[PDB]
Amino acid sequence: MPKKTIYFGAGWFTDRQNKAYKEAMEALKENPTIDLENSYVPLDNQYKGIRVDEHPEYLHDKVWATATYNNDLNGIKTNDIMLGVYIPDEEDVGLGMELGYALSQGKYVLLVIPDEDYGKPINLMSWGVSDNVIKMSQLKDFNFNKPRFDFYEGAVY
Amino acid sequence: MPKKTIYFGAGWFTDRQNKAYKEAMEALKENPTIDLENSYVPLDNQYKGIRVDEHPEYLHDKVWATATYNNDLNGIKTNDIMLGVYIPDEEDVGLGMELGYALSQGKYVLLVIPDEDYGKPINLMSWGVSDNVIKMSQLKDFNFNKPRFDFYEGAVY
Amino acid sequence: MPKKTIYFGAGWFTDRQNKAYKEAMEALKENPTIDLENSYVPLDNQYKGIRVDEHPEYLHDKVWATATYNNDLNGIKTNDIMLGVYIPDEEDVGLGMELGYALSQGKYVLLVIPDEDYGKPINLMSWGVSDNVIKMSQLKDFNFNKPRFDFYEGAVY
Amino acid sequence: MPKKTIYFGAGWFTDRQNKAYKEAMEALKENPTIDLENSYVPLDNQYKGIRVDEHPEYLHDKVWATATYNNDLNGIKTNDIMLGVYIPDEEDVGLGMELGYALSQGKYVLLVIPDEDYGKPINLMSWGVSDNVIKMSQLKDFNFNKPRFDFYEGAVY
Amino acid sequence: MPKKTIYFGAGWFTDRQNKAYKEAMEALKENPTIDLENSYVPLDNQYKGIRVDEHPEYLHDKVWATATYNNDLNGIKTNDIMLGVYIPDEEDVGLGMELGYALSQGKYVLLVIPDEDYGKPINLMSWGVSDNVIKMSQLKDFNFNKPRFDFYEGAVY
Amino acid sequence: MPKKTIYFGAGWFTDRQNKAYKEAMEALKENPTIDLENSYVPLDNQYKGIRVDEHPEYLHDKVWATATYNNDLNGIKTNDIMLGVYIPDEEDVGLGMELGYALSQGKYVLLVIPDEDYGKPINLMSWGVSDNVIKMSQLKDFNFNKPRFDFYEGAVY
Ligand SMILES: Nc1ccnc(=O)[nH]1
Ligand SMILES: Nc1ccnc(=O)[nH]1
Ligand SMILES: Nc1ccnc(=O)[nH]1
Repeated sequence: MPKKTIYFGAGWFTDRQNKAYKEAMEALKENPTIDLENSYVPLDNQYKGIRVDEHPEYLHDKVWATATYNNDLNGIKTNDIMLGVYIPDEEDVGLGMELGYALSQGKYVLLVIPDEDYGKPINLMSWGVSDNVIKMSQLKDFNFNKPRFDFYEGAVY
Repeated sequence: MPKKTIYFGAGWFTDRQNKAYKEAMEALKENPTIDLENSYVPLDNQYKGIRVDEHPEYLHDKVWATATYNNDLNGIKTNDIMLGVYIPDEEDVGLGMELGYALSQGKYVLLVIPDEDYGKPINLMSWGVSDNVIKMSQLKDFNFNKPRFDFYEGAVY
Repeated sequence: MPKKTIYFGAGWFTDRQNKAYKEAMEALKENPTIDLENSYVPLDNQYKGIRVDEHPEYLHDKVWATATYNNDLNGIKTNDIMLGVYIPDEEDVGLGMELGYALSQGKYVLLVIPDEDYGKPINLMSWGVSDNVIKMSQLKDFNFNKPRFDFYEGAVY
Repeated sequence: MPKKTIYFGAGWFTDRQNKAYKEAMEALKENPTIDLENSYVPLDNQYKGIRVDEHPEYLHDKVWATATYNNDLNGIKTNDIMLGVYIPDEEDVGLGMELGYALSQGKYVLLVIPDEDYGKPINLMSWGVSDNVIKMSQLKDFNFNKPRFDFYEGAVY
Repeated sequence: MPKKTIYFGAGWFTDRQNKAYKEAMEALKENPTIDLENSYVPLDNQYKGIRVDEHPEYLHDKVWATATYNNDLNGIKTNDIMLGVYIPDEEDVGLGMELGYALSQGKYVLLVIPDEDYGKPINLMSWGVSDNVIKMSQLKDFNFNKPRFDFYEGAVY
Repeated sequence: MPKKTIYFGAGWFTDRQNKAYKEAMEALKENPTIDLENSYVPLDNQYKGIRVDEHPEYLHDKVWATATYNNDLNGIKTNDIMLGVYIPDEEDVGLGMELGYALSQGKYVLLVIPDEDYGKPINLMSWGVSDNVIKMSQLKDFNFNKPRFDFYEGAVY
């Protein structure tokens, strides 16, 4: 079985983001086409091991910002697939940027929306950058070796 | 004396977006290094003239969405400079994507934040994609012929 | 008032190619948004002046081929706009490649089809690379300062 | 043994194209450096499973065209190697475009020409985009783990 | 009549660098196809005005280095043409990098070698990145509106 | 254990370059995250098997130069990781270019400096293109499956 690596594109700044984050991670553990061990998870790759939520002194540190921004870009570019955990009511400017960068690096761009939200309107530009969008409950079985383009079954705004 | 064109990256949903929109447009009218006539303004480039406010059925039409998404991308890629009107309290996933695309297309990426908001925290990836971020009040006089790299004087989360 | 440069993507082998070539060139002479003097016209940029019709031995010379191929690429990349004179009954693998390169270099990609042929089926990938496809008769007046995305009004196989 | 995936660049619109198509597919089955199971074959990845030759109603459907064009681009970008089954007397504008896109995505670009045709002149731009070109009868043994640049043993036009 | 901007890729450490620097600058002043005012000259764009000769402590500051590196990249990407003042006996790893970046950004890449040095061996990769290499004495009159591909008349190691 | 391939970026034109070359190669033999067999080593991939140091007749051969330049680019683009064996006192314009090309191809860019030299100032642009820089003695154990961004522990100039 060939396995692909991913970049774990996900916000961690609301309750629904954190729920979706936890679910997507569990799905990837169970997906046999994914090497999660060798995938890039931003939250474990922040500069110096520090997160600005737990250490607000780094809010103005430009070294921390430079290194953590660069590590994320590096995580996208050196992994096979771009994953975006996407909350339609709570869309993330950071993830938006990362989607655009992933496009520029020739990565498959897959959005995953919580089942409770799948079908709701999403930003036109998210719709467009995406190669495909699926429900959280499809993530454990998604075949990352044969990724295809498909349209969201949903509206844009 | 030489003038550059821009893509007008700006939301139009909320009150603060519309205020900033109006201000940024006024600033560009007054900036002698900008050819606004030949710049790309999304709101004046709605596909086939269809107005989605008066016909929201087109938000489920894949052709409408494809052409609108493509027009935006096209507007970024065929103009000199990427302008992002950025509201820190109302950060936009669509703008985020556009910023990343502009980076990939080799464009100068300039964010403009309302003076009332300049200093407030912005997403790390917005900070990083940007080549520079300035206050609305500096847009009138920004020299687009000699665009330089600088850091936001502000917080980043 | 501002003028853009183009790469003149057009075959010169067949009768229909040469007719379309002559027409497109005439249209560009008359278009006020085009600087034709500073555009790249392959046929006037033959390497070292060597004329391959009168010296076909150079078709086996790797240096001749390297420089000619590179000049074409260079002409696309250093000009504003990619123009493809496209004959639906005589589709050209070389033009196809040039279109893809122009896409990769962030250029507006405009196809022009003779009015007698506009509507006839074109290759799916030609349809897709293109930002727009127009009739020869619209080239005279095309505004290259405000190039927009649109779909071919025609069939695609 | 490491294996690479490919995009199966090949026309299917003439008798010689179909012959070459069949031969190249058989060669890939036998090549131990290729994972054919996880490779992208356009003809099995058309939108909705439908081919326009067998269902000409889709000749004007822009949804079908959008999705099938996008899936092909996605197939090139997410696979390791670009393969072009190339008939020198019957060159394909679609494949031409795909070669250019593959170049932009940093893929090895390999042309395969039927033995009966190998040596015949090929389009200059095909010659140039290519990293290498081989005979159909070399395809079963080509080592895709160690792909190198070489010149066609043949003319251009 | 139309003028193009450049990035002034040139070292300033050695005597030969400084001689060539002075000469190339003089040539560009006299070239009517160049807008030197709006070109990017590193030495006039030192970050925050800090002069590293008088304050070498900033060579250990990561913020200084980040901004300076980014300014250079920005200067290449937002100008029309990449100019590399190249000394064959004193080849520069930094210039090498800048050349590669300019290639990636779709810029014409022109090397200029002092006439006393034109013909001397240059690195294979310098030879290859370049679209053209000329003598200092030809810079005054180089037509930057019609930049063409050609080979160095000289040795390459 | 997943393995990655590399491009062996290294000069071979001084005694210290050759020492570092030999050491880096030995380190890669011992690194279990590297497939060295399928990696690209320039010195074994020169056109026709010939090196210009041992056959100076090829110093003016443009065919040799074209093919060997193109093979190196191909070696960077088809391998997972860009390695630069870097001597701070003896920096290489060729490697500089290759670093820039590797950046454009989305590759992890890793510099390796002899332990005797690690800490010495390096060119600003080398510092910036790099994703990370390590000592020769770290190379045998570097985990290429989880490559991260880090700052050089050293100065620039
Ligand atoms: N604090 C952060 C914001 C966005 N992305 C990150 O990786 N970290
Ligand atoms: N009908 C088609 C033409 C070209 N390419 C395809 O994948 N399909
Ligand atoms: N002679 C050479 C110089 C640079 N790079 C190479 O691969 N070969």
